[PDB]
Amino acid sequence: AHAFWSTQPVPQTEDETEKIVFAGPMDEPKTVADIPEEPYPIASTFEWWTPNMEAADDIHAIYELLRDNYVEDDDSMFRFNYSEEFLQWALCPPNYIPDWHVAVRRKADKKLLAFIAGVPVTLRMGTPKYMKVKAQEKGEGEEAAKYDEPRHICEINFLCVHKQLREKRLAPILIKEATRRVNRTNVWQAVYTAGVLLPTPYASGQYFHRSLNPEKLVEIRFSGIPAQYQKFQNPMAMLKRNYQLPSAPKNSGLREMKPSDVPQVRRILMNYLDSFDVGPVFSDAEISHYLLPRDGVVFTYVVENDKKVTDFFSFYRIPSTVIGNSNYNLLNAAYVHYYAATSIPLHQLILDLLIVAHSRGFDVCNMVEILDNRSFVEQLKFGAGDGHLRYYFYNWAYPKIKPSQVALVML
Ligand SMILES: CCCCCCCCCCCCCC(=O)SCCNC(=O)CCNC(=O)[C@H](O)C(C)(C)COP(=O)(O)OP(=O)(O)OC[C@H]1O[C@@H](n2cnc3c(N)ncnc32)[C@H](O)[C@@H]1OP(=O)(O)O
Ligand SMILES: CN(C)CCCN(C)c1nc(N(C)CCC#N)c2cc(Br)ccc2n1
Ligand SMILES: [Mg+2]
Repeated sequence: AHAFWSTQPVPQTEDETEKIVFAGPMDEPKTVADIPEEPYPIASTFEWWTPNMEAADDIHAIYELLRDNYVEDDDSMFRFNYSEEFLQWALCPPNYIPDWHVAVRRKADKKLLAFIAGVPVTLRMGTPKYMKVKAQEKGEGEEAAKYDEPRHICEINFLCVHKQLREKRLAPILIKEATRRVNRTNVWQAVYTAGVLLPTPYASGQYFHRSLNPEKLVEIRFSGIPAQYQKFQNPMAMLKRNYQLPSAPKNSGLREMKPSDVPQVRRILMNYLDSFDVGPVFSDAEISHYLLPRDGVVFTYVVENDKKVTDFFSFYRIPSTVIGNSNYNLLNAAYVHYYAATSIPLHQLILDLLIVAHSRGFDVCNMVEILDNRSFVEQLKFGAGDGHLRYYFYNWAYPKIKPSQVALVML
């Protein structure tokens, strides 16, 4: 059924995944010397292009390709509209490898036709705790801990083929070439997410949304007035009331993160994340890049009390093109990013996120049920969306885990 994925070092069935007990690579070890130096063959009318992320023009070209040809909902109502500033932020973290950004251009006119992006990530991806002590019960502890140390791997995002070139087996070629460029740097694993089911996810989480400006959401049919709201008249008055938030944060001590916060944010994030089976490890430089506030892009607040950062939350902005619609062109969504609470209940920290998101003009807050995201769903009036984010490894055998054991937020 899978002409491409069947040729690949990923688990091939849900069973394979359910059986696995130890984290480890699938393929036998190779060396950089084993990997072809020459790019993978491509039709003579196309050429491989490595965009420059330091070039506004290259970013612009990538932006346009994604604006018109990237992820849409199942009903072709909405298409994500990642901004140019967002892409520069996502695509160029500290110590990024320019080579891992892989594009196909039409030779004739240099039109961008397809793209895929790899970024470095340090990831804890050793045997999960629930399989690890079961390994102890069976006297298999060292095997279970072989790959406990954080690995410097590749995170894949932004795979996109132009609508005109779809279903011509171009995506497999992109994946092959990306794999090559990554292998050539002595990296053998990748982590990636998708909304579609491919072979074979190690975890899957539902999406959740929290209406911030329900009038607009209903105008654009992101939301339908639930059947039940029509037992009164003015069900848009009641809906508004339902989703109403304060104008100002409730937690004193709440302010924007600043550069001097970096070491303390790092400490408390790392302590929180380390309790999860799969999760990133960040340098100070990475904490700076991913969490310092950045206009239109990422928004980060700390609770400091007595010159001490005790809690933080972050969200990032991804608008979507509303595909028709006379009244509206854009849906303004806040996504829950990294956070940590140590002095207050998480539901109280995240309410403040919602309050801030709302004040600054976001229409909705979204998230996946990873981290401790489930704890605040009901109180904060999140509802489960359609579809799921599926988490995958390339070349890494890994047991099925619950989404609540995953600490890697994907952009
Ligand atoms: C060590 C380093 C390793 C580095 C690489 C790690 C792996 C990277 C993995 C990529 C992670 C990306 C993570 C994200 O960015 S997820 C976001 C993906 N982007 C979109 O959904 C945007 C709109 N869609 C498109 O642009 C295209 O429809 C795409 C490009 C998705 C497929 O193009 P197209 O529709 O023109 O089809 P084709 O004829 O070229 O090819 C058909 C083959 O493609 C397989 N397919 C379909 N969708 C996906 C998908 N989302 N991930 C992986 N594979 C996918 C499919 O099963 C089939 O293979 P097989 O079933 O025949 O075997
Ligand atoms: C962590 N994260 C979901 C980032 C993804 C942002 N995007 C593009 C996104 N994607 C979504 N999907 C792919 C759902 C399709 C399935 N299965 C998505 C789905 C919903 Br529902 C709400 C927000 C979303 N936002
Ligand atoms: Mg294709």
